[PDB]
Amino acid sequence: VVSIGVFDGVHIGHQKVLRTMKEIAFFRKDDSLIYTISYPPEYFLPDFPGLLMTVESRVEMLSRYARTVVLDFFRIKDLTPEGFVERYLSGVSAVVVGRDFRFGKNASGNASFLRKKGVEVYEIEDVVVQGKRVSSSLIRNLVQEGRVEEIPAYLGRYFEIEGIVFPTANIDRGNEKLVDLKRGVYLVRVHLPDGKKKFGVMNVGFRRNVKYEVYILDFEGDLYGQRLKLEVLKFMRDEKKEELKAAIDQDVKSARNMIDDIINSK
Amino acid sequence: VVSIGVFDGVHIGHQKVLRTMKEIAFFRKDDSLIYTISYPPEYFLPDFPGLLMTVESRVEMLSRYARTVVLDFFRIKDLTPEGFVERYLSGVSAVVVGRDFRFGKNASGNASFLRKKGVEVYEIEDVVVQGKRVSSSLIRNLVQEGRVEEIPAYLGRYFEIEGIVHFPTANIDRGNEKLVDLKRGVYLVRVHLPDGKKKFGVMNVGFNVKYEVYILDFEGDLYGQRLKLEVLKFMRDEKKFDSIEELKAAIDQDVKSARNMIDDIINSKF
Ligand SMILES: Cc1cc2nc3c(=O)[nH]c(=O)nc-3n(C[C@H](O)[C@H](O)[C@H](O)CO)c2cc1C
Ligand SMILES: Cc1cc2nc3c(=O)[nH]c(=O)nc-3n(C[C@H](O)[C@H](O)[C@H](O)CO)c2cc1C
Repeated sequence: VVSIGVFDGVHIGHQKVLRTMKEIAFFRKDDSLIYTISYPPEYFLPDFPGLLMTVESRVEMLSRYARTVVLDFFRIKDLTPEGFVERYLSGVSAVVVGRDFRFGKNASGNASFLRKKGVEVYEIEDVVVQGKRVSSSLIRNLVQEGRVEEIPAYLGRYFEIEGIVFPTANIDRGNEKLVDLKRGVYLVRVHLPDGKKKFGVMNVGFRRNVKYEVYILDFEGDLYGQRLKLEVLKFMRDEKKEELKAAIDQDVKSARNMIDDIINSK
Repeated sequence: VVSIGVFDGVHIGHQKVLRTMKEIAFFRKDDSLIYTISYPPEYFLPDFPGLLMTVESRVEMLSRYARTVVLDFFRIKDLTPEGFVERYLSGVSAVVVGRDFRFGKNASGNASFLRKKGVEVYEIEDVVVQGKRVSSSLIRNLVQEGRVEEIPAYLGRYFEIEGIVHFPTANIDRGNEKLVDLKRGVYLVRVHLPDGKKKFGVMNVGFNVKYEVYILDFEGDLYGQRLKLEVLKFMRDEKKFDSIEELKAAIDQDVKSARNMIDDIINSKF
């Protein structure tokens, strides 16, 4: 059995599709395969907010469920529905996909067409959270609106910023087109290498481009070439205008405060 | 520094004005304020196309530039120049306005007057695009001719239809404002849903005018929710059908051509 989609973020509505896949694969006495389409069609249009994560990170998470295969957008956008099935679904008796699933040139290949080729299609219904249908768009919009506290209910975890490298470690997220947080300051959990975990105050601001710098608390050292994973827990204050050190001393102050708060929350 | 105008549709000329206001504000180490005048006087005269957007939408955009305050045209068209300056410009060293700026009774208030009162007034040359000066009135003209593809060059983005949602098609209620009406017909639109989700759709302008949008690859109810539609391309002229089937045939057609153009757009990026 094969599930097919982009799965950017691998939010709870995706976890739905994938848990139903494994179930279905069990009662069909079949293997499990995840086909993750590298980029959605909108990824190319000018106003795309950007992906919640790199394709590589997404694959790491998808692989936690089943063998994962990346379908290259460039390699499949031009195929006809027939060609798609012939090249990617030979010997596949069933695919699991979200509602309104489409594929092939001009989105002419749908679940209906797949059935006409004798492939059973398990159309999974969207998961709704607080009257809203979970999705990458919705979650992508919160990231932009800096509404980070509101994310878990849709993503299954805190939105993350991942990359390399008062002082402040500048996070280079890579060359993928990733979504950007509302410019401003954030309270973040920092996963350093060696399982280490420290809190941090992260500022997000211009340089078009966006920059990610974090002041990690209770930690000197340098991560210059290392990779960091940041959990964006809370939005503190919007970006500002050299009394810098002042505010970036109260952010760090408010930080300890919220942190000691979480701690007493035994 | 202060910026003054109607700013219907905040086109690129309007944006030139607002950016100038911002540079001058950054320069003098002063704050910015935009006075948007609810309606142009032509709005209350015979045969006016209608705004490109509701004052509410306009203030939403302008607001992204700086503190914005709306001024009732009726509440200031009767003031005298002095009244207006006495009422809105105290302590203001500079005003930024477009061309042919006018205010007060018998449009006797102009940039000359404001200057005399000790306030510097930078008038901005209209922006020219393809040998035409950008202007709300021009853009309103494209809309009516259905020349939606040509608009971004001037407007600075696609023309939009916004409102409440009054096979499955969403009827859009634009509101009770006098909004310019698109040429009757079928259009390709980019639907901007409530969540944050973007879906293409096929819109129909038939017959006040009625706007309907068939959203592609989407299912659910939107009664009571807002929709923002980028009107991307005019596909075909509305037609009169003498057989209920010929219509569904065509509607079926439209989404078909829609999907081809949607693919074209995506592959054009390379
Ligand atoms: C916690 C924290 C908050 C910050 N907040 C801001 C800010 O509000 N505005 C700003 O211009 N720079 C801010 N910065 C500046 C940033 O570190 C860096 O010096 C600039 O981006 C360099 O152009 C902040 C840095 C930290 C560590
Ligand atoms: C894509 C699309 C195209 C349409 N084209 C027409 C048309 O050409 N002529 C017409 O009378 N109604 C047209 N309609 C109207 C619709 O089928 C129905 O008659 C009205 O909504 C009734 O108020 C269209 C609807 C859609 C979604």
